[PDB]
Amino acid sequence: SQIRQNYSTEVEAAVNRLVNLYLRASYTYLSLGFYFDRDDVALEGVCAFFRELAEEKREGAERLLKMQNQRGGRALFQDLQKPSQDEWGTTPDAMKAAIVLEKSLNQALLDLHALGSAQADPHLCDFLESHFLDEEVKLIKKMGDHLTNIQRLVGSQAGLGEYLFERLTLKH
Amino acid sequence: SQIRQNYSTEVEAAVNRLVNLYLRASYTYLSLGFYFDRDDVALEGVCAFFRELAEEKREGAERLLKMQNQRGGRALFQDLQKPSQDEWGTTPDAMKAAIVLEKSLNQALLDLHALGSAQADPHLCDFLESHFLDEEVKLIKKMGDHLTNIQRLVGSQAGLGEYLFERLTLKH
Amino acid sequence: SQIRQNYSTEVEAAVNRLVNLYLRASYTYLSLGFYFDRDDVALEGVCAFFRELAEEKREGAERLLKMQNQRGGRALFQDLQKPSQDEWGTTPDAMKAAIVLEKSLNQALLDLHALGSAQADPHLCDFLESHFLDEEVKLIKKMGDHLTNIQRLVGSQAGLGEYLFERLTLKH
Amino acid sequence: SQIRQNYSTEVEAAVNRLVNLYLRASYTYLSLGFYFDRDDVALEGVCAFFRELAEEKREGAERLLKMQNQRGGRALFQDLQKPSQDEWGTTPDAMKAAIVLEKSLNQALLDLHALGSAQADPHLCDFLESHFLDEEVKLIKKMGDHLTNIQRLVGSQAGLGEYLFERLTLKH
Ligand SMILES: [Pd+2]
Ligand SMILES: [Pd+2]
Ligand SMILES: [Pd+2]
Ligand SMILES: [Pd+2]
Ligand SMILES: [Pd+2]
Ligand SMILES: [Pd+2]
Ligand SMILES: [Pd+2]
Ligand SMILES: [Pd+2]
Ligand SMILES: [Pd+2]
Ligand SMILES: [Pd+2]
Ligand SMILES: [Pd+2]
Ligand SMILES: [Pd+2]
Ligand SMILES: [Pd+2]
Ligand SMILES: [Pd+2]
Ligand SMILES: [Pd+2]
Ligand SMILES: [Pd+2]
Ligand SMILES: [Pd+2]
Ligand SMILES: [Pd+2]
Ligand SMILES: [Pd+2]
Ligand SMILES: [Pd+2]
Ligand SMILES: [Pd+2]
Ligand SMILES: [Pd+2]
Ligand SMILES: [Pd+2]
Ligand SMILES: [Pd+2]
Ligand SMILES: [Pd+2]
Ligand SMILES: [Pd+2]
Ligand SMILES: [Pd+2]
Ligand SMILES: [Pd+2]
Ligand SMILES: [Pd+2]
Ligand SMILES: [Pd+2]
Ligand SMILES: [Pd+2]
Ligand SMILES: [Pd+2]
Repeated sequence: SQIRQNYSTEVEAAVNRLVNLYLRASYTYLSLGFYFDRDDVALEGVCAFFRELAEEKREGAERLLKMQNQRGGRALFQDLQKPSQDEWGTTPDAMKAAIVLEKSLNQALLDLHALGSAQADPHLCDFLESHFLDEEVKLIKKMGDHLTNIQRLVGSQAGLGEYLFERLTLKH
Repeated sequence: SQIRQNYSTEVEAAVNRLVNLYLRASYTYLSLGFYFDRDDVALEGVCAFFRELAEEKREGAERLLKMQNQRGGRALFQDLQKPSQDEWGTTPDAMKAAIVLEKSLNQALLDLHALGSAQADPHLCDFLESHFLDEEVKLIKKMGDHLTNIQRLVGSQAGLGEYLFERLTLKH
Repeated sequence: SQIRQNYSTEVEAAVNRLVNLYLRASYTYLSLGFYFDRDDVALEGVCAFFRELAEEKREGAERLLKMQNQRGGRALFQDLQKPSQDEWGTTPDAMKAAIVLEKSLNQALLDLHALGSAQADPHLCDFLESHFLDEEVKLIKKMGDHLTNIQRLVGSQAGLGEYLFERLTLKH
Repeated sequence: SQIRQNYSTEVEAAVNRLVNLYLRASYTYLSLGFYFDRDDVALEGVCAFFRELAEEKREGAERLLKMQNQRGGRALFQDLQKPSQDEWGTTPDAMKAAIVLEKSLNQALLDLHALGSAQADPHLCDFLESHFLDEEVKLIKKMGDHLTNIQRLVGSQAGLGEYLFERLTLKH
């Protein structure tokens, strides 16, 4: 009331937690991007890749929040923890951290989906599938591809490999 | 036969009942629209809003019927009950009636979805989600927004509020 | 080294703190925007106003971070505190909170400027002036104008006033 | 007289010295560019990079000279010392020399700025900031980025690294 229908308090809470996770991921990507722009790191294509991901994660959080309002739920925001590292190592280190991060979001989506199914909320299930689950699978595949490529490159002409990957994959 | 597959008689019947509900809702909106065009009511933006909804509900019924034929089911039509009122009061009265009506359609969709799930008809589930459930949530949110706005306006310069809402929200 | 010149550790730290403040302000505006989109609040022009400000504050933080890298400093991120409220009251309440927030950013800029001057960092001084100080003054004037208008409107036909301001100022 | 106002003889002299430094830097870049075009060096992208910088430094000197005339001061030219080397080594050697050179110009700008501040010449301060200090910071960041990239590349497939950097960064 006035609009809320078939929308459990459990799903509402889980949506707010998922928003926090997406915003945390956005923040992590922000840090990753600026790290690669340091004068002693200087890989612009890596910066650009992570900046784009920062945007995508913020967009995901905003989509969740709009959905929360559309269903008559109430957005509740919590502190956003700072990212897990201050310095992110080399390109393969960063790509590995990103995959870990996306898999964690993907698992949260799956957990929310199960909740929605358990709550007989078929509409949430359809909202998650068409707007989040498919994007995560595609993203994780791209990241895995990138990691395989960078790993193949840095074994074992590491500096050269890192430069070529940035120039010929990421700057493309 | 020749085409019907995984399509229960229970789902077929429920689809025919849902068509009747959508057509009844279309009829209700038709009445709502013409009521607002009465010379002693005269709120054209309210008429236009309800006319559009009459169209949307008829389109929903037609989509259901096409789906029924696509699955090899058989459309069966019943009497369409006249709308619940002959006169619809003020704008907030009408908006309230519309929300009640849409929530009832939404609940029928959810009930059909449960049936489809219980009948292991995963394709129906996907047809309902992508084409009906999402539209209902969006519509009900817009209606709730409209009701909040009109309520804020008519407490307590009612005539003035009703005119402004029609001019600046509905005629937009 | 390799590039850092005339860039004190004090200024570097103050820049990182200012980034945190800008990102916190962005988060606050995010919350403000979604609050106004609640079905029981429903003022889209107010949502849009705060969404734009969320974007502007994130852009400010990003400009500071790029500057930090350009000077050879190192970005360090901290936890982002959640916004001061979960519910933001009426339009004038929200506008008041926004002015308080911007004045706080403005004062942080002035404090950083003083630091830069004290550190004989004339280039920072010029970066802050041309890219942050002028924007804050303009923004605060717009906010003050909005607050004066909304205050004039809600004394004392509050609901009506709030609607008109959203329609005729914010939706413009 | 007829126009000179708030323009000290100390600032006038310092401006003439800064012109000499900018023109010397232009000359150094001229030499750097032609060195990379030697048939036994043959890195056209490196030549082009330094040619552009030669142009930028001459433009800076000309801007200073126009400013000197605008303020009613008198341009005085001195001998331009030849560049510090006749042969410039490899790409990282040259990039290092360029950074040393730009940092020296940057420090001269900062020294002139301090003078201007000490002379209560707020207009000079604004001329230097908006037209010279910002450009130097941006330039030095680009140079530092280039040096980090080339260093990463030439450790330790030096010839290969030098070619790739010229083709994929400088020729871009
Ligand atoms: Pd509600
Ligand atoms: Pd960057
Ligand atoms: Pd970048
Ligand atoms: Pd970037
Ligand atoms: Pd939804
Ligand atoms: Pd499901
Ligand atoms: Pd699902
Ligand atoms: Pd490119
Ligand atoms: Pd058949
Ligand atoms: Pd009509
Ligand atoms: Pd009409
Ligand atoms: Pd009409
Ligand atoms: Pd179908
Ligand atoms: Pd299903
Ligand atoms: Pd379904
Ligand atoms: Pd009109
Ligand atoms: Pd450095
Ligand atoms: Pd919104
Ligand atoms: Pd909105
Ligand atoms: Pd909005
Ligand atoms: Pd700067
Ligand atoms: Pd200053
Ligand atoms: Pd300043
Ligand atoms: Pd408009
Ligand atoms: Pd003169
Ligand atoms: Pd050349
Ligand atoms: Pd050349
Ligand atoms: Pd050239
Ligand atoms: Pd001047
Ligand atoms: Pd000054
Ligand atoms: Pd200055
Ligand atoms: Pd080319």
